[PDB]
Amino acid sequence: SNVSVLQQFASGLKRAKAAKELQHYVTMELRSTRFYDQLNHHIFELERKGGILAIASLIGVEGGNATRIGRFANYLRNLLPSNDPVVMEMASKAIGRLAMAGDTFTAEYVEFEVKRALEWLEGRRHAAVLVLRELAISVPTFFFQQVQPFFDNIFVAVWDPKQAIREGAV
Repeated sequence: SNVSVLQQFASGLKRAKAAKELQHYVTMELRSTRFYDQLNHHIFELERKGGILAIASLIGVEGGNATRIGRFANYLRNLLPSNDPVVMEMASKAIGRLAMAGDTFTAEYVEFEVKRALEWLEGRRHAAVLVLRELAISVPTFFFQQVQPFFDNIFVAVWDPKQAIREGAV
């Protein structure tokens, strides 16, 4: 059980990734937890696409209410610190999908992310706009708590000397 999952995670991390995620989601729903968490943490720490895909595939299938949300919050902030390549940008989508599950700590995570994104707002301002957009798309209600600070931060980031930074802010 755990041996197959560990082998599949490594192969997907390094259509192979899509096939592994689909098989893992079906196997997890049909059916241990500690082995999956350790394998996911190693993949996320190391690679980047496989770890986020495995977490996203496991999200909404295992049924984590608060325990899984808290663990993913620490990993979400790790990828937010650095604006990695376009392949690793899927981490924000996985975080947004998890935050849209409707958990008790989802509102707290959204509020914390919004405050963190305001400070970040070009490896910081551009990534914050994409992160804020992902949070806003998943939770439009939570994105209206502080819209005035976001508008002021977006205006300053839009004037930065870049090309794709303004596209994300717009």
